[PDB]
Amino acid sequence: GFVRTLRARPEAGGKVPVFVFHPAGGSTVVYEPLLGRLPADTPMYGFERVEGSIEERAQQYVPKLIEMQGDGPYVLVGWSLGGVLAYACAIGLRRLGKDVRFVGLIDAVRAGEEIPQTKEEIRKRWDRYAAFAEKTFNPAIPYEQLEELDDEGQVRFVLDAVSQSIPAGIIEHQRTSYLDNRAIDTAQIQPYDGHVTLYMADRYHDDAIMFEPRYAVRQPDGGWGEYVSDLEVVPIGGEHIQAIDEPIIAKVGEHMSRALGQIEADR
Ligand SMILES: CNC(=O)c1c(-c2ccc(O)cc2)oc2ccc(O)c(CN3CCC4(COC4)C3)c12
Repeated sequence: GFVRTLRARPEAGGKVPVFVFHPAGGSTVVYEPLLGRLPADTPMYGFERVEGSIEERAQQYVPKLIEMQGDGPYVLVGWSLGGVLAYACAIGLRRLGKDVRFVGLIDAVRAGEEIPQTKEEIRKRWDRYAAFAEKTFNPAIPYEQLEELDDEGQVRFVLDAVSQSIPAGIIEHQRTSYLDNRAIDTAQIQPYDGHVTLYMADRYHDDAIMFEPRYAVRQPDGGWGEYVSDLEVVPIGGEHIQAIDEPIIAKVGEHMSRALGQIEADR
């Protein structure tokens, strides 16, 4: 289905599982370095890609989480897009009366300024892509047809226009890559009352920034303090893309190991 078993829990008993959520344009196999930095026999389950907006995706994850974990306790972790998803499932699980005891965001850092959900920003965004496209591959943007479509329809319209004038594999990967990245842009973040740990790097890469220049700035709280009162930030340095790999993940994992040991003590 959409759940990957990174390390199975025992048939009965054992430690609380860690649930990790896939990143944008990728799979939960990227949490394997983190797993090696966690306590021995920590179970870990990865939730992979499903369709919908952020809240509609959590409408599919939450019932599976409760099948696998019941009342709790819940430990939800995600890098890149995964962080938003883990947080979204923290809010869904809290409303159902579930015990969430750790939400771990690995550099799930919001744009320094809010991204407007407007028609003018649609036009600004498609002009930005258009200019890059003539550069890296050597016309009139039909704005009225694009402003009336969602992200999925926008992308289909633009691929169909190329066909009307590319191998299937390249297309499928960039379609999910782009859509997951827009899912981060468009996320409508809801307040959460539990404890959130945010592992914060220094900066997004110059590729991400060129796609949306408002990622050139990060607030100290990563954009989350308005929505979380019990917010902890762990500075890890480096770039967004290296927060998930060795050796920086060793710093993430040492911190998370202490949080999991405390959760195991209170059981
Ligand atoms: C190229 N980099 C990317 O991030 C993006 C890709 C894209 C397209 C095709 C691919 O194959 C791979 C990626 O589409 C996007 C659409 C909107 C957007 O605002 C961004 C910028 N991202 C949004 C959230 C972000 C901050 O944390 C990650 C950066 C992107």
